[PDB]
Amino acid sequence: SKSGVPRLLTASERERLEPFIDQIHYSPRYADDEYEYRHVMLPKAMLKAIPTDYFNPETGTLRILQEEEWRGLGITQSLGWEMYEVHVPEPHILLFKREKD
Amino acid sequence: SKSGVPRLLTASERERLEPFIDQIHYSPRYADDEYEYRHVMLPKAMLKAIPTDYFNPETGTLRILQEEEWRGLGITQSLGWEMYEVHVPEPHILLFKREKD
Repeated sequence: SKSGVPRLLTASERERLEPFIDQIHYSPRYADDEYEYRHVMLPKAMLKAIPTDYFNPETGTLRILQEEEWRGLGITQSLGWEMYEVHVPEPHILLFKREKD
Repeated sequence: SKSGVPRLLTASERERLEPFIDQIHYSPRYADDEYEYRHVMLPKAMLKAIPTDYFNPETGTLRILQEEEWRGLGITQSLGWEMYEVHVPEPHILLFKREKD
């Protein structure tokens, strides 16, 4: 399997994101025992302006970006945050659950 | 949006699943505060024998099956289990987390 290499945006690429930056939404933080979480919602129009190599072709979503990469997109947050993704099981794996009594 | 209707397998459809039934793997159960969980792994060859209307075309995975539907596929478990799916965020939503100190 071959995967994309992390890469910083060029001046022209970054300039293209300007009209969307002020429209980025940051959710309030929520947490569990050992982690804090939050999600960032980009305007849908912004995705068409992001370089294709920033996307995972298999998932259709953005690949896990390193800090320099997401900050480079115009996403601003405090320190410590790391991007993560939900992992969906392959089609041959089924998930079940039942209430405990 | 239009979605698939639950539907039981016909005699011929069910007969086609026979060579795979004994190869289905059931994971041990794990749990949290209010739920028990487990995952079932079907042999990959079995997916090609399952009716196309049992799949979600948007996800590529099986749609949430009702009890009669999954038991009808040859999946045998005790009582209480309900099929569930992981929900992946749309491409414009990014997830972040950081360790609490």
